[PDB]
Amino acid sequence: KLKVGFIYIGPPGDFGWTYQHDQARKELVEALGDKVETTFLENVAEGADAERSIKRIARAGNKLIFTTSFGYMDPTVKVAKKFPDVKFEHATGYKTADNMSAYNARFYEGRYVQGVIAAKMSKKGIAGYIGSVPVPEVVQGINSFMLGAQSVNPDFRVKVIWVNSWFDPGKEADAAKALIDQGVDIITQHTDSTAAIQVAHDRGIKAFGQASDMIKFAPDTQLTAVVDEWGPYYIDRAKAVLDGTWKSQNIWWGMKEGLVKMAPFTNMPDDVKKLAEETEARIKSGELNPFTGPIKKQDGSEWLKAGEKADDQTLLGMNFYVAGVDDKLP
Ligand SMILES: Nc1ncnc2[nH]cnc12
Ligand SMILES: [Mg+2]
Repeated sequence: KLKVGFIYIGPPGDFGWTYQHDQARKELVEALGDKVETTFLENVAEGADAERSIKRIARAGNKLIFTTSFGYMDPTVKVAKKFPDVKFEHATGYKTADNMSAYNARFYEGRYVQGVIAAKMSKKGIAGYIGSVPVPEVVQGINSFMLGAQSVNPDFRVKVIWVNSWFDPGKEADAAKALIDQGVDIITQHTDSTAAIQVAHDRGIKAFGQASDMIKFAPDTQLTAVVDEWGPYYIDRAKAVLDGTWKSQNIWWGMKEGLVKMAPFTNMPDDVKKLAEETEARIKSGELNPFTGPIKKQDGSEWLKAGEKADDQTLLGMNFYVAGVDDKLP
């Protein structure tokens, strides 16, 4: 059997980011169980822990290894050099090697839809945003969310609190409570766990799930969620290893390609659901790209001209906010 390994930055118990990775591992086992065997390690920190943990999985005989967090980028590039018969698949990074692929999702496409919904739902026009770490993926998401909201309410605001890691349920909960205490009427996040959405549900504040459909933790208050569909990708790459056709590739895919999808649209009026559907549909067809001008930056300078679509290279290094965001970027 092909031994396939997984490194997670959190626990499957997060019921968000790591959980979606592990549910996709389970999809792999269900589709190719007779020919594949999976192993994982969880709560693996960036840096030395990641290097040792990736090396250990390779030394145990795993011939395809998925490193499922951005901070594993450099550790995966380093370790891959020492294991030429192993194939490595790094999540959300932009670095590849002869035996290392990079798989990224346009999560910001889902953020745009959520922003549209948020601007229709929030009576105050204010959302609480729980940031993880200020890497370009997160800045993209904040910016896209705001642009979506601003296509309904030009005056929409977000209040951002940084947790400073991907998974930290204590700080995620604290951030949600602080944002709700400060008067926001929508909660959203780029951290990994269900901590904030349960706080929001406990306070009757409507929210978006992250990575996974988190409806079970907020049945009457989740509006939708940006859902990461890793399973078909994991199956395809395992098949490619099994049949000997696996080759290094760098990909960045979104709704059109099926890597990102919205959860069902719940707890909102029918016209808001119709508009969410229409928005997702326009992104999925290629008609709507959230980062299409006119768009100005936080400091007032123009970014994109009327009708001008962003280059992906700009997004991948994104380190500025669009006009309307109040946060100072770390
Ligand atoms: N949303 C996320 N959670 C954890 N690790 C990540 N790496 C990239 N995006 C991530
Ligand atoms: Mg497009």
